[PDB]
Amino acid sequence: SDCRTYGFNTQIVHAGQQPDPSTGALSTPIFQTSTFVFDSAEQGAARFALEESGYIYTRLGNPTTDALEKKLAVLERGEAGLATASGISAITTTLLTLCQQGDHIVSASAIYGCTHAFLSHSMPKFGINVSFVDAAKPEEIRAAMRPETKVVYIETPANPTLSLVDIETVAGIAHQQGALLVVDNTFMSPYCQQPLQLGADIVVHSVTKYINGHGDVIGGIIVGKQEFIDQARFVGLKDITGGCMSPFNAWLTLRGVKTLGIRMERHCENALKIARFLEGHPSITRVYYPGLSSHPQYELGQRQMSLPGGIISFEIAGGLEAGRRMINSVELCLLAVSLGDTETLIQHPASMTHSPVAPEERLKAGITDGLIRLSVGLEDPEDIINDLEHAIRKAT
Amino acid sequence: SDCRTYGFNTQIVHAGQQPDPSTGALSTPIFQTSTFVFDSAEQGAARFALEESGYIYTRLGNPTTDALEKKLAVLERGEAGLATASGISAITTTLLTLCQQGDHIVSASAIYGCTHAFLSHSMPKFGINVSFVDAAKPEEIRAAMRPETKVVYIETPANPTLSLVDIETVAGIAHQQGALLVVDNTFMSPYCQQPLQLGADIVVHSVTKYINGHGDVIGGIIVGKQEFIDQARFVGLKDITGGCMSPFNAWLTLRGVKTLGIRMERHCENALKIARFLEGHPSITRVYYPGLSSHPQYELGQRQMSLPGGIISFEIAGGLEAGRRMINSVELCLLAVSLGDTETLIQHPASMTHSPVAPEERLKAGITDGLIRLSVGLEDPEDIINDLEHAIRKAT
Amino acid sequence: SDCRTYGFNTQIVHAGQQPDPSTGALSTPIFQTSTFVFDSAEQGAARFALEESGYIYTRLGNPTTDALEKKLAVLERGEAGLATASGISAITTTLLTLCQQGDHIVSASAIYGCTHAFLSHSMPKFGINVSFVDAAKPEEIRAAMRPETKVVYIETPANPTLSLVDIETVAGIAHQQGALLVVDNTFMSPYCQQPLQLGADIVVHSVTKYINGHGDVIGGIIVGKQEFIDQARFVGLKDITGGCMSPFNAWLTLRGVKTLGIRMERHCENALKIARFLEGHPSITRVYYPGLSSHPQYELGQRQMSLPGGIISFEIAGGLEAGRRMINSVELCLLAVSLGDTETLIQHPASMTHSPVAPEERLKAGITDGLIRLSVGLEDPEDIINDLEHAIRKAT
Amino acid sequence: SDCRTYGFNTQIVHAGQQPDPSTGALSTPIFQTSTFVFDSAEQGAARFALEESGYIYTRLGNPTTDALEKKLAVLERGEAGLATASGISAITTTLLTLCQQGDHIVSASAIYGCTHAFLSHSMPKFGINVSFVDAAKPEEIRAAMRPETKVVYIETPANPTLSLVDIETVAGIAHQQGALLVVDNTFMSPYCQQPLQLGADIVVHSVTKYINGHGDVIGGIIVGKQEFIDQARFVGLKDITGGCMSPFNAWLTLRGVKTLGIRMERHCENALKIARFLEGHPSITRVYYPGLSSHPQYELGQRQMSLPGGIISFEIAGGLEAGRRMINSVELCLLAVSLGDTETLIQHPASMTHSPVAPEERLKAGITDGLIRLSVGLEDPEDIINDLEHAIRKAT
Ligand SMILES: CCCC[C@H](N)C(=O)O
Ligand SMILES: CCCC[C@H](N)C(=O)O
Ligand SMILES: CCCC[C@H](N)C(=O)O
Ligand SMILES: CCCC[C@H](N)C(=O)O
Repeated sequence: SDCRTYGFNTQIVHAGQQPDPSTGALSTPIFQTSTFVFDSAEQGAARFALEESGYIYTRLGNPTTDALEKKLAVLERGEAGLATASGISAITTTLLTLCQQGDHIVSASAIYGCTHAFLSHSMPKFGINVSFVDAAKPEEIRAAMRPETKVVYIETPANPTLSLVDIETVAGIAHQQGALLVVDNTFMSPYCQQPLQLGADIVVHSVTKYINGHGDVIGGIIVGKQEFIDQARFVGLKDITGGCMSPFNAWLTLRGVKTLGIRMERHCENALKIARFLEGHPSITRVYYPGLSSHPQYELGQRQMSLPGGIISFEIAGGLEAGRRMINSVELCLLAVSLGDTETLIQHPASMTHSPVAPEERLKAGITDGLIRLSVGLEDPEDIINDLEHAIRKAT
Repeated sequence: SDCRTYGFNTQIVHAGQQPDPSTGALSTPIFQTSTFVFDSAEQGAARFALEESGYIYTRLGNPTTDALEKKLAVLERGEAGLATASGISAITTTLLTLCQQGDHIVSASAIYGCTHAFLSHSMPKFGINVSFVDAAKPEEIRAAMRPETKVVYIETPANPTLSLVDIETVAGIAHQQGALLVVDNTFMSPYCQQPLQLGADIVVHSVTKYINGHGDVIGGIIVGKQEFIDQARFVGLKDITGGCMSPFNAWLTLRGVKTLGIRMERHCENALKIARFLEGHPSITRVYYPGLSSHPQYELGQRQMSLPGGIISFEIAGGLEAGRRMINSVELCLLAVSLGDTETLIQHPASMTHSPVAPEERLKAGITDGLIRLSVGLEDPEDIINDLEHAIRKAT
Repeated sequence: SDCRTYGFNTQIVHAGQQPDPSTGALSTPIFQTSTFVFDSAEQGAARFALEESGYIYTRLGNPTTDALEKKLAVLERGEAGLATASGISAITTTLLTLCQQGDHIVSASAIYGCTHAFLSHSMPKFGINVSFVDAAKPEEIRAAMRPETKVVYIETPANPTLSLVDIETVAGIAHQQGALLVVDNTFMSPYCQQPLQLGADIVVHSVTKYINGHGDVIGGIIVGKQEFIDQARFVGLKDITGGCMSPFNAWLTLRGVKTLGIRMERHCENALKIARFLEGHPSITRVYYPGLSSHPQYELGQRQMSLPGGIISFEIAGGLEAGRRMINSVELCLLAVSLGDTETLIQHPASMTHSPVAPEERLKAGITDGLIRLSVGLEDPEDIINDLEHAIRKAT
Repeated sequence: SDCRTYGFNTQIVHAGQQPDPSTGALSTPIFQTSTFVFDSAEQGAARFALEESGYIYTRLGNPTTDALEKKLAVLERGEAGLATASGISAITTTLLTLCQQGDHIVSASAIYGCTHAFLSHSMPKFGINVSFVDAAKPEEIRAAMRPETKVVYIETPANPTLSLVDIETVAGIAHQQGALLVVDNTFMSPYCQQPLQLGADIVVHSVTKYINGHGDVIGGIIVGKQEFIDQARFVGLKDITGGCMSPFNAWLTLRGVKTLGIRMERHCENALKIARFLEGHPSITRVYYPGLSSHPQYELGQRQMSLPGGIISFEIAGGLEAGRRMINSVELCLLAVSLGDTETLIQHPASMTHSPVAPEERLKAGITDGLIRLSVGLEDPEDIINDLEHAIRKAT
C-alpha cells in the first residue's frame, strides 16, 4: 500500500524500505560507494539538470541514506528527511541554511551544551545574532522577537532538569511574528513526541541517541517541508557544512530504528520504576522526571508526550562530594556522557564535565553540585535499582 | 623507532598505526562507538578539563580516526591531522574556523566547483568576502590582497585543464602580507606533492579520491599546525560544521591508503602512456597533462610534483556532438563524475554536467564543448587506449 | 560483579561485554583482523603451547567473537560458546567432532531440512549411521538406541507443525544409554527455552534467526561444556569444517542480541494475537501454535517454554490452489524462507519450496497442500491480521 | 565486452563486477542480508526448482559473494568459483565433497600444517585414507596411487623451504590413473601462477593471504568446473561444512583484490632485493627463495611462476638461540604467523610455534632450529633490509 497508512510500529519496521529491486535482498543493501555510473551522456545530464531523478555522488544522495531519510520523514509526519554526519551538523546545517548576516534567532537557554556554544560564540561571528530566553515561559519568547528574527529554537524535554516547552503554543507565537519553529526532538524520538504535528516547521535529531539506540553511530537527521529540505541538501550540506552521513552509518541507524518502538517502551517502563524508587529515597533531595506528578509541567507533558522518556536527573544529599562518591560506587551503570543506549549510563556534571566551571555559574545553568543524570537502559530495572541503592547508601 | 624516520613507503604502511595494545590485533580495530566509559569521576574530569588525554565521544575524537589523522600528518610532514565527513567539510571547517564577518579571502578561480559555490555564494552571506584571481599569475594574488585578508586559497593541479600554481612563490606572497596559505592537495596526494614542505600552512584533501582510492568512501582530511588543528577540531568541527568522520570510514581510508604508493605509481605510469597516445591522435586537438613537455608550466611541474598525476583532460575534434558521441562509445571507461578510483572514469562536462550552462559562460570557465576529463585507473593501459581509440574513431 | 549473577535482561545487555580496556570504547570494537602480533618469541610460544592465553589468528579465536561466545554461554547457562559461519556449520562442526566411522546417531525426523540432508546422505557416506524417529514419542528414541549410539539429536519446537519434544525426558533416556543429547534451540532462543537447564549436553543455534533478529547475518553458535567446546574449536572448526565466524558478523550479532528480550516479548505477544485470529477464522482448517490450548502438547509447552514463540503454521481451506492464492494476495507480509526477522515473513511450502516433491511424499513429511508458515514480526498485530484477513478472504 | 577478453590487470579490476543495475552505484553493494524476498509463489518455486536463477538465502548464494566468485574464476581461468569461511573450509569443502569412506588421497607432505592435521587425523576417522609423499618427486606420487585414489593434493611453493611441485607433470600422472588434481595456490595468487592452465582440475586459496592482501579477512575460495563447483556448493557447503562467506568479507576481499597486480609486483620486487641481501650475508647459512638461481628447482620455477613470490625463508647462524635473539631484535618487521599482508611479518617456528615439538621431529619436517620465515610487505626494501641487518648483527 502506502507506508503512511499503516500503524506506527509497522511504519517503524517498513517505512522507507523495501526489498532490493534487482535481487530481492530483504535488508537494505549497504551502498558503500562514492561514485555512481551513468548509462549515457544524456542520463548524466538529465540527473544533473536536475530535470530527472537518480543518483550521482554520495555527498548529494545515496540509496541507503535515502531509505533512512524517508523512514524518519514518515515517523515525524514530515515531507522529507536529510541525514547528517552528527546531531550538531543537523542543527547547524539547518540554521546556516536559514540564516545570514543580519538575521536573528530566539533560542531556549536550556539546550544541549554544544548547541549553546554554536549559538553563543560562532553564530554572532557570522553576523547572526541570538537571544537566549527561558522557553518554559512563552512570553519571554514573544518579547525577544525582532523584525530580523528568522527562527525560534527549542528543545523539549531539556537538560539538565528535564523542563518542558509547550510546542504548540510556541509554534503559534513564532508563526504570528513570521518566524519558523525548529525543535530538537532527540530526547523523545518520534515514538514519544511529534513536534511537526504540533505546529513546528522543522525537527532535528541526534540519531546518536534513541533513534539508533545502540551507542555505535554518530549521526543526525533533519525533517521538514520538501522545499526547505532541498535547500538544506543542495546548499547547506553540499556547500556549507559538508556534513553528509556515511552509507554504513545510515544502514546501522536503519537497523537500530527497527526496534525503536519496543526499545522506547522498555526504556520508559524502566525509567518510571527507577524514578519512583528515587523519589521514595530519603537520601535523594529531588527527582526530575516527566512521569512523576510532582513535575512542574506534568499536565503539559501528558498532552505533548506519549511516554515520559528514558532520562532521569536527581540530586543526592551532600552535594558535590556525595555525588562523586555515588558515581564512583556504581557497579552496573556506566560512567559516560551519551544517552539513549541499551546500557544504563550515568554522569555527575559537577565533578566530571563542569569541575572547572565556577560553582556559582553552574548553579545559574541549573547544574547543582549534587545533580546526577541517568540514561536508563534495557537491563532489569531491579538490577539498576539495586546498583543505585547500593551506591547511594555508600555515598551518604 | 619513530615513524617519521622511515622511508615514505614504510610510512604509508605503518605511520599512525600499531598492533592493538590489548590483544595484538594487527589491523586497526574499528572502534565503531559513540560512547566512551570513564573509570571514575576523576578520570572523566581529567579528560574533559582538558588536563589529560584519552577519549570521550566520537564527535570529539576516536582511536580509529586518530590513526588516520596521525598517518596523514606524517605523510604531509605536518604536525596534526583532522578527519572530516567530506572533502567539502575539510575545506569549510578550515575556512569557517579561520574567518569571521569582515574577513577576506583571495582564492584561485580554477577550483573545484562546489568549493567555488561555497566561496561565491555562502561566504559573502556570512560577511566574509572573497576575491577570485588567476592563481597561475602570482601577481594577481598579490594585487587582490587587502588588510582584511586572512587566507589565500589554491588548488594545484587545477580543473579542468590541469593548470598549475607555484606553491612556494604564493606562500611567500601570502606570508609577507600576513595571510595563511591553504592548499587543496586532493589531485596529487602526499605521495606526489607536499605543499607544507613548500611553505603552505594548511593542506586539505578530499580522501574520497586518491587517498582512499577505492571509490567507496566520502571523506576529507585537514593537516596543519597543532595549534590550528586543535581549533579546527574543538570549534570548527565540534560547534560549526559537525562534519565528523565515521570510524568505519576512517578504517576503510586507512585500508585504502596502505596501497597509495603503488597505486599512484601505476596511475601515473598509465596516464603518461595514455596522454602520449592522445597527443599523437589526429582527431584530438589538445591534451592537458603535466607529464607532456608542451604543458605551459611543465618545468614548474617537474620541480613541484614527483609524478605528473593520474588525471588527463583533452579536446576532441568536432566539439560538443563529437564529445557526446565519444563518451557514449566507450566500453571500458565508466561514465561518472568522481576521480582517483581503481576504475578508469570519464566525463564530458559540456553534455553531462554543464549542459544547461551558457555555452559562452562555459568557455569563460575554461570548459570547451569538446573537453573530456579522464581519471586513469589501474587497468592495462593497452585496454584503455584501445577503448579510447575505438570511441574516438567512432565519434569523429 | 559476576555477569552470571544479574537478571536475564541485564545479562542480555552486558554478559560477555565490557568497555574496551585500552580506550574505554563502550561498543565492543570490531577486531576485523586476520593477524595478531606477538611482543616476543616467548609470547608467541606461550600462546601456542598452549600454556598461556591471548590471541593468535582469527580462525582460532578473536576478541569480538569471544564476547559473543561468552554472552551466549551465559544466556544458555553453559560453560563455553563457539561461534560459526552458519547454523548448519554449528550442527556439523558439533556432530563431526563427536562422531567417526562406525558411530551412530538417533535423530528426530521433524528437523530442519538441510540438517536432514546432512544426516540422511552425508553422514552415512562417512560411515556414520543415523536412525530417524518421531521424537514426540520418547519410547521410539529409546528403541532406536544402539551400542554405537553417541548422540541423540532433537529440535523443539519442530517444523512444520510446531510439535514439541520433551527435553528433560529425552535427556534422561539418552544419558542412561551413555549418549549425549544435542538440542537445536534456534526457534526459541535462550530467552524462551534453556535445554541445558533441562539436561541437554550441547545446544546449537542458527543465530541467523532470533538471536541476531535483524535478517542480515548468517551464523551459528554452539554452547556446552568447556572440554567439548575446546575440541569443537581446536579440531572441529580448525581442522574439519573451517566454519569460523567473521568478526563483523559477530559484532552485528552482539548488536542484535542486545534487544533479544524485548524482541521475543513482542514477537510472541503478536503471534498469540494472530494465532487466535486464525483459530477463529472459518476459512482456516487448522492452526499450529504452542500458545493455543488445542495444541497436542500444550502442557509440556507450558513447562518447557517461557513463551509460545513467534512462529505459526496453519492450513487454509482449499489446499494448494488456495494456499498459492493466499500468499500471492498478501501486501504486508513478505514471501521468503527465513524466520526470526523484524519483518513478518510468510511461505507456502507446497507451491514454493516443495512444488516438485511428490504430493503424497510431502504429506508423509507433514507438509499438506494448504500449509502456510508464518514468522511473525514486530509490526502492529492489527496490520498483520488485516493483511492476512484480506488475503485469506480473497483466496477462499 | 566479455570480461574474459581483457588484459589481466583489467580483469583484476573489472571481472565479475559492474555498476549496480538499480542505482548505478559503482562499488559492488554490500548485500548484508540473510533473507531474499520473492514476488510470487511461482517465483519462489522457480528459483527453488531449481528451474530458474536468482537468489534465495545467503548460505546458498549472494550477489556480493557471487561477484567475488566470478572474478576469481576469471583470474584462474576456471569455469566457476565458490567462496568460503576460510582457506581451511575451501580445502575441506572440496575434499569432503569428492571423497567418501573407502576412498583414498595422495597428498604432498610439504603442506600447510592445519591441512596436514585434517588429512592425518580427521580424514582417516571418516574412512578416507591418505598417503603422504614428497611431491617434488613425481614418481612417489605415481607409486602411492591406488585403485581407490580419487584425489592428488599439492601446494606449490610449499612451506617451510619453498620447494616446488611440477603441476603439469603431476596433473598428467594423476589423470592417467583416473584421479583429480587439487592445487593450493595461496602462496602465488592467480597473478603469479595458474594451476588450471597447467592441467589441475581444482584450485583452492586461503584469500586470507595475498588475494585479500590487507590482513583483515579470513576466507577461502574454490575454483573449478561448473559441474564440480555446483556439488561443492549445493552439497559440500550447504550440507557438510556450512562454511559460507559473509557478504561483508566478500566485499572486503573484492576491495583488496583490486590492487592484486600492483601488490604482487611490489611484494616480489621487494622480496628479491631482500633475498639477495640475505644470500650475501655471512651470518646467514641458507636462503630459500625461488628467485635465487641456487634454488634446487629454479628452472621449473621460471616456467611455472611469473614471479618468484613474496615469501622468503632463511637460516641464521647459531641455530635456535640465534633465531630467538634475531626475531626479538627486529623493530619494523612484525612477529606474527600469517602472510601476504601489506606489513612485513616474521616468525621463527622453532622458538614460537614448534617449541614443544621434538627437535629431531622438527628436523624431519624440514624445520631447523635457525629457520626464519619472512613475509615481505610493501615497505621500502631499504628499511626492511636495515631492520634485518640490525637484528642479525645483534643475534650473531
Ligand atoms: C560533548 C560530549 C557529548 C555530550 C552528550 N552528547 C550528551 O549530552 O549526552
Ligand atoms: C558534485 C559532484 C562531484 C564532482 C566530483 N567530486 C569531481 O569533481 O570529481
Ligand atoms: C535452505 C533455505 C533456508 C530455509 C530457512 N533457513 C528456514 O527454514 O527458515
Ligand atoms: C594456525 C595459525 C595460522 C598459520 C598461518 N595461516 C600461516 O601459515 O601463515
